Amino acid sequence: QTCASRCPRPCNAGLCCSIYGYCGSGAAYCGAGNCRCQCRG
Repeated sequence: QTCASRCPRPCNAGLCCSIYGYCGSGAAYCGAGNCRCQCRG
């Protein structure tokens, strides 16, 4: 709901922020274009 607001470190290590407005993993959340933050590492 406010991940982008807590960027570039909205969540902890291991998870990535999805443009949809939610953290997660894999490509769905940490994919090229489908990630708002935590895409580089």
